[PDB]
Amino acid sequence: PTAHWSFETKQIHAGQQPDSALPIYQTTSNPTTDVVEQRIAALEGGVAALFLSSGQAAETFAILNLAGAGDHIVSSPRLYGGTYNLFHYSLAKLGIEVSFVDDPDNLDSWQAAVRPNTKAFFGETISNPQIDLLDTPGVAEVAHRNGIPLIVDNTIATPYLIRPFTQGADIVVHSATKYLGGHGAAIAGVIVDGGTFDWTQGRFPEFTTPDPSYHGVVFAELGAPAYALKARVQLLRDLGSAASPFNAFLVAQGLETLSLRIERHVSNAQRVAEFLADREDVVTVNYAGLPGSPWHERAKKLSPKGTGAVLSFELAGGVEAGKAFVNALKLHSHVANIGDVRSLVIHGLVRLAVGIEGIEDILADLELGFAAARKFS
Amino acid sequence: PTAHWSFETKQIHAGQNARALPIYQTTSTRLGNPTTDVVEQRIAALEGGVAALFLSSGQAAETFAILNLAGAGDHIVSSPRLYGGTYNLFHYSLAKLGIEVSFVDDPDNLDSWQAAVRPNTKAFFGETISNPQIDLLDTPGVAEVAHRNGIPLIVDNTIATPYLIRPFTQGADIVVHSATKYLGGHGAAIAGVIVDGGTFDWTQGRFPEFTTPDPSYHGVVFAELGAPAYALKARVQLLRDLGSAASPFNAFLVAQGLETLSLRIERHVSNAQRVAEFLADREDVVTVNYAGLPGSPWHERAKKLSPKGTGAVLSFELAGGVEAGKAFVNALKLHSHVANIGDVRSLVIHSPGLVRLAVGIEGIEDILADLELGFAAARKF
Amino acid sequence: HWSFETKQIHAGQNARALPIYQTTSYRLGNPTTDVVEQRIAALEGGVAALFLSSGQAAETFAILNLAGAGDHIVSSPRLYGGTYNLFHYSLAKLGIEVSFVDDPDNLDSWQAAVRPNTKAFFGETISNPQIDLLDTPGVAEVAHRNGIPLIVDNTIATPYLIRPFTQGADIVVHSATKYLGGHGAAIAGVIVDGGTFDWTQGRFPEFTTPDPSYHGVVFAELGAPAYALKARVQLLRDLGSAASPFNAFLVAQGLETLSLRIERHVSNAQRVAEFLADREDVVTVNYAGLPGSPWHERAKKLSPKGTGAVLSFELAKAFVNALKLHSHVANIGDVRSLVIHPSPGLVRLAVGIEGIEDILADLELGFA
Amino acid sequence: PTAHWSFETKQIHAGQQPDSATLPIYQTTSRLGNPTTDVVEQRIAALEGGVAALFLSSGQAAETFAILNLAGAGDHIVSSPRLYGGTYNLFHYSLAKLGIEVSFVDDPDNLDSWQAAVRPNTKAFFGETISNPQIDLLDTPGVAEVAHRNGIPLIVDNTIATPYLIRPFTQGADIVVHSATKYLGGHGAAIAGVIVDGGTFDWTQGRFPEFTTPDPSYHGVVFAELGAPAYALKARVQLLRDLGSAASPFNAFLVAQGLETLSLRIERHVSNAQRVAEFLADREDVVTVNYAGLPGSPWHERAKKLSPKGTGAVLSFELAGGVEAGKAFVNALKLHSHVANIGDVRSLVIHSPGLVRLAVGIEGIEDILADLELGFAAARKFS
Repeated sequence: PTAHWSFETKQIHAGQQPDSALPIYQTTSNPTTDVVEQRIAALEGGVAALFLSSGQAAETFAILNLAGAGDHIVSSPRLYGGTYNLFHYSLAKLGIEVSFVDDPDNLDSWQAAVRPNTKAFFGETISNPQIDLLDTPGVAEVAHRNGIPLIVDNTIATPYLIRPFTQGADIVVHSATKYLGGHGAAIAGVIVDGGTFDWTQGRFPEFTTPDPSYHGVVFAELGAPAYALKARVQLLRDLGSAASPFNAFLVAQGLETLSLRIERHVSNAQRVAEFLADREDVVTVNYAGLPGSPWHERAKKLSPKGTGAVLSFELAGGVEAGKAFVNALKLHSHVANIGDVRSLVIHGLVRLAVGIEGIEDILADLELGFAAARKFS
Repeated sequence: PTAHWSFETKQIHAGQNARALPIYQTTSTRLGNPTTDVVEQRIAALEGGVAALFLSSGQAAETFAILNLAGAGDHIVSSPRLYGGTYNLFHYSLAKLGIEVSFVDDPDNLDSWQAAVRPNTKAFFGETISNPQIDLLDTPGVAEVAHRNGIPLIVDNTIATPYLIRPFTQGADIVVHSATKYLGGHGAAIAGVIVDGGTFDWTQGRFPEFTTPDPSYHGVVFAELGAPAYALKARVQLLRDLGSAASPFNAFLVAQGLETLSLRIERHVSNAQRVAEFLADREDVVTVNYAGLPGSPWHERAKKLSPKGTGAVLSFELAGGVEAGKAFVNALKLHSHVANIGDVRSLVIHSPGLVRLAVGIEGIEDILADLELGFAAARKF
Repeated sequence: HWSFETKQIHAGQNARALPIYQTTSYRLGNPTTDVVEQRIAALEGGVAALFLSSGQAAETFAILNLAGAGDHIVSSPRLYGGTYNLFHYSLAKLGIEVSFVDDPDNLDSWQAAVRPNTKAFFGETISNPQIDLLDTPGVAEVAHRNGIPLIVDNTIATPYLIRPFTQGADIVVHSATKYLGGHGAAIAGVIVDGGTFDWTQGRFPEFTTPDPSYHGVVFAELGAPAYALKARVQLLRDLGSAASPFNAFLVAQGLETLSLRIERHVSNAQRVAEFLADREDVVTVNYAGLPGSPWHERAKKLSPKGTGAVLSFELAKAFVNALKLHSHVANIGDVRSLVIHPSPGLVRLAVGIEGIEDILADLELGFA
Repeated sequence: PTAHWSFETKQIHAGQQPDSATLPIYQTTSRLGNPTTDVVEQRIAALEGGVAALFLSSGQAAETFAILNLAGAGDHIVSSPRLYGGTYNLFHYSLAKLGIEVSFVDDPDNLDSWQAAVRPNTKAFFGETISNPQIDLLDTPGVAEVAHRNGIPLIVDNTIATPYLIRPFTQGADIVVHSATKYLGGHGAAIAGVIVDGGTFDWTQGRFPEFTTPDPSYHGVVFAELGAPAYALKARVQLLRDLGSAASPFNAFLVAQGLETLSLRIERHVSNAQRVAEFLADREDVVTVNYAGLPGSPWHERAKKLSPKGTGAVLSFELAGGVEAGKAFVNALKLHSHVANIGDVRSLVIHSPGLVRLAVGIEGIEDILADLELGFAAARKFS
């Protein structure tokens, strides 16, 4: 019907009421949330999505939907600190062991980490501060040949740059707090089900055994959105990481301009990267969009429109130069979250999430940081 | 400082040129929020606790209350008189996480609680008033068994509210509410809250997570933080990792409900009492469950633990089983079939002739007139 | 059929909370705001209501729906300061002359102020800081025998205490900012049409002439809610004092406990009034609920359940500075008690729903 | 300090707390102002380069307050006849009842007509920078020059252009009005109006005694003595105080959020609208297209001078088959909304004989064009 719509059309209209041509159902007796779920699914080309209280809860649910006590996960070591803390501390206490591969670019390393109780592979499509790209097709190929699904976090790339289901991923997670909502005004997470994975190959008896908690349903018999439905009826029901309808409303409102924002974030980031790479007082820049990045060729293949809005770089003067540089910035925020419209310092490496301000104001602000770092030759 | 205020004053001012609460609708600590902080402090003040943690839902509050103490290989002892959502959490989702929840046969038998104690038991759990039984938990008695084994007692105080029972004064260590219900009061904001009594010694030996430097959080030893150790641990570990965060807008809405809590519970309770009496006096009603009725086995317990009343939920049995009850609920014109317990709106839900009501704050005579419609309809069966 | 209590939750409404139609799509009605209007109309017993950006806009619309340049209004001098400013300054600029009777208790003064171009009488059912009660039946019969409608502001009394349509008023105005919303969280006004006035008697050709701005409609031929409908399709359309659906939602939330809050505000205020009257260091107390008030007997007739929650008293700057619980900034009609020291020893209170003993404790700190 | 910032920086940062580096909703009635609303006022004023702004309940209220701040009973306004129907209704019906006479010039491009309508009681000139359905541009410098030589201020409504395309204070306007409901908020989610004071007009020349006489309603203040923002301050302390057209803080929050992407949205609205215009102009079954961005428009040269980045997102056109063709065309559209407001991100039909009026959204251009083809297939039965 509307599958052929462009991205731009979808970010406004996908999931809308069939007679629209968005009321906040702030009730505990959800239609507001369902629209935002349908819209995000449509942007990723997934079959269904589940909107939740935060990105942390989305990562939690993505894992817990498959794994419990005595189960195992294989993860890239290149992780957001909040995901690492979840995997390494709180999940370990629930009897889920998360192993990290030595080098996520080494496909043999993923294979070697596979164990009989492994329930998923996990990685981030673009990680920070490295600004690598995951080899989603190659990692997915290893997972699938073992009967294991691949979960990826696509927060930094967004669906505008990468639709990982087209690359082999089975489950996509976003911190909607960040780019999807875009305005720093609503904490939210979302899990998107690709509907690409066969749940009946052996490792997932919870998908093939009648669930006495829910009318004896066998989730795999629900077809493509099995995983998403199971997460809603078991995890959301029991663990209760529900999204406020008001937050759903706000994220839907931010989604209406997603492509426009990402286009500007990305062109600003590319320019900041290039600016930095050309300076004598910068030792190195990490940004896949630069010709010299080790992941630039991969970016041309997997993410041709750009490599997100986050970058990092090292100053010649080391740790003290880095501190002096960041503490001198006036326009860059020190309190904003990645994925806001605002430029910010992410809390000798300096880490920036580049905003949609005027590029000349952004570069003038960075010159303040360079002036401050100058005392630390 | 202001611990001496009345409940009425606290519900408006506790935690606070007094005025309405602004909404910090912002994701820029990310582990606190000025709007939510105030609601936490207020709910803590109303229960007489030392700290509280406000969350996405009541379900998440139950979840966090258990997970803050128990992980894979651990054990919990619960009353079998449980809200369906808590039952499912305990029996399905926690089991998956390696946590065994054992239910006592009869929660009024204190020896049964003792007998269920195991070396890996990490808490006792019960609801101060359960539904549809409308019993009261023997909070003092159950607490005493828990404490003599070095175990804390967690209670859900949702139906009673802090206006009727402050369980910390009866031996509970941790209190959970679905703030979705009575606390917010208007059916407008899904939310949960955990309140820490600060009355339990975490160093007796079952809780090495409280006595061991935490590598995730600067080597802090939670027990050394004193009275609010449990609340702080839950925030810095569980909310941090698991992310059952509340929207600041939902906290604002709950605050707005809190401002009238005691007024609303007073009328919910006076109405519910009258509905119960009304029902107990009818010949086409087989039995009524409600602790405020003299005939209830928990009536005397209510006089000691909850003298102002026994909440606003009740149930009762009709002569004709399922079929009389189906047409009873189908005839009501004022009672909602979709509103949540703890809304201002009366609601109805269908022993096979068992009808369950959460009595609202509508005019009593309108409520009773509406029920007569139900009786008439059921009398075709 | 339904009691006030059931109406404040269900009037206008598988009952559940009101959704928020936060949207500018199609435009001069909104489903969230519609419910709050019907609800408030049900509580006052009117035929229709119109919910607006503020009480000031409600006063403004209530006059401008009837009067334009070259017209006249007769008003009580016992007015809220914002209404006085509107009447005396802004409306004068628009060529509307507002005249104030010397004594609003003097029914013959009302009669004497009538002019050929007079388009309404106005008064407040309970005024502040005097805490009189308007003689609504008596002012209304003076108005009506001259072919003129009575507009009253019922903000302080609320519909829980007085339903002025029962006493001869034709239009009622509230600052829903105050007691209706109840929580200091939503600026709003409302006009309620009693549907009790014949608009065709001669002073109102705007009601008996086809409106070329609106399909030649003759507003009087719409029957009972002619006034409310006219205000919506002309004034709201053109002047644009619209309420946010979010503010309507917040006021609906407050309405759900209105009777409960007013009951408590009024027993607290009644007790605070009585407290204050018993004290040798207090010269006088204004509160119609006190047996000594000149308006006490009128209160028994027109407001038997009590006389609002606002009061004032004269002392023999220090008193307020000592208060720790009373807010200096909360608006009248918030849950929070409010104090003001503007007689040169006059103190003004809006008594909240805090515990009465804490309120009186806080006042005792005042007396020091 | 932050004047040199680009438009893009300002739409995010102008008016922010000075320590925001190291937007709460003050939904409190504790009272002619609010920090949430003040941020949105300062940000809009910065985008226009004005000295102050006043944010209000709706665009209708902003038009109302912009006139009533200057005119009461027995006063006069000169207006362009090219007006939004909501403004015309206000001017012609409600303000007329308040004793305010609004005259319309026959042709707003004839500067001598503006002069000829000036009366001793004239308090303002009014026009829209781009009107709809004509999609002309007001001759803001020439109209301003006439106003000013008579000691009269020029009020313009800059809603359709937005501050991204035109800053009318740079072209002689003194007061700017927006329906913030539309493009400023951008998401069809908050009704609002705003009045922006240019700080560019001398109020002491003779026609404005309300600005040079002590006001007993407000401490004997002489508004002109407050300097540049006299007009905005007077509107706040008199009209907002008395007439009460206040904005909900929640609405201000929502508009502030939409402002964060203003330039980006307007860029895409405008390049979409230019493509739709060219597409229509090239069709045999379209008789004419009104859009200033087209070379054929009588206002295209004026656009090149006054609005070089483009001419808004609204257009109109006439179909060959007249009125039935136009109705068939609009009724067949599936993606265009029939209920959204101008200035939403959504494409919509806005409600000569066969005239179709569109506000072009930021959807994918190919999808917008395919939807219009539904309309052309429907119109085919009316040649």
